[PDB]
Amino acid sequence: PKSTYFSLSDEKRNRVYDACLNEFQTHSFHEAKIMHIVKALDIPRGSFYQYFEDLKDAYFYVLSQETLEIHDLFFNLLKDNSIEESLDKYKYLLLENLIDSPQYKLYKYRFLDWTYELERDWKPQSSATDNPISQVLKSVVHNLVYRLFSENWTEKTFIENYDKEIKLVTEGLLNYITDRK
Amino acid sequence: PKSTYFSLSDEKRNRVYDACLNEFQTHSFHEAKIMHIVKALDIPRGSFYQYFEDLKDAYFYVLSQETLEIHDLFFNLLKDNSIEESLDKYKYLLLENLIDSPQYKLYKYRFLDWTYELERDWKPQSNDNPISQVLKSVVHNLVYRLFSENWTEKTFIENYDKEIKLVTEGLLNYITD
Repeated sequence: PKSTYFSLSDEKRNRVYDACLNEFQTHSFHEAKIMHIVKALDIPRGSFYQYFEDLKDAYFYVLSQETLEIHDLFFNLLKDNSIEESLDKYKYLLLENLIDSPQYKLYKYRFLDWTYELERDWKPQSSATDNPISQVLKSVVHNLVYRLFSENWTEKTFIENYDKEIKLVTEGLLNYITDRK
Repeated sequence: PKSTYFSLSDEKRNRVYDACLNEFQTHSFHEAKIMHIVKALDIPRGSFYQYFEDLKDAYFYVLSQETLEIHDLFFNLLKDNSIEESLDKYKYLLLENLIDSPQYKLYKYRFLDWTYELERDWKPQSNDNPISQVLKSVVHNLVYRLFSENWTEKTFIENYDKEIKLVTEGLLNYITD
């Protein structure tokens, strides 16, 4: 946001923030409109810009205030756990953060409706942080999660698929094939 | 499209199709505006709707005529090759069809700017066990980076080599050497 959002009442500022948060719970970035946020607050459109550069600013701020990087979970897990242990724990961490939490809808949009522009501009702060390992992991997990949201999966069909595919990655395609013959 | 588009004389129909095509070579489906295509044909806006149900109709039509499903290429390799043979040739096939191609920009948009609405409604002219899922994820990501980071053929080939090798050897094997 701008300095002009930050020096607001710890009461007044929450009115506008929460106002945004609702739109973003109801719309993907593309579906979301400055109009809705602004009419919700009952304040002229131009006043929106006293706080944000554009809708994207508020989007990324809300996102940064309500959501974490899925893979940060796994990296932190890696401290006290080996790779495999971390992998088997990660699935549950994913379910806890993605499904049962107030940020469900946020994430649903974060994963089903995410374009190049968003991808390109989104950056988060990092106390523990392009190598092939994390590329493969991220792809397979993000795909699984994509299917969790796009197919309204139950925790058990998620854990089932997750188990299969992650097992494949860790044991490797060659193993997985000669195991089943 | 609509019947009204197919019963169009060759010259005409080709004019329309090319206007569309040209729009989609320049714009993501979200950027593509039905108005641009219509202005470039010098026809009013509601004429588009003689030929298409919406922009999406035209989009999908152009994709079905100009592009392929990259994973179809791979399966096709499998029918006559072993799994790792297939994997190794795949990268080259991928390059051939995605890059040295007139449809390059089309693909670029297909990978950089897809939406759930798009993915849901998209039905091409061709199962999902874990193999094809994992392979598909890893590869689409590789290709995403190929397009978004303007990778050389060699850069793609390098990253692909590494990551597919991880997948076939498997994580644990890969990291212990």
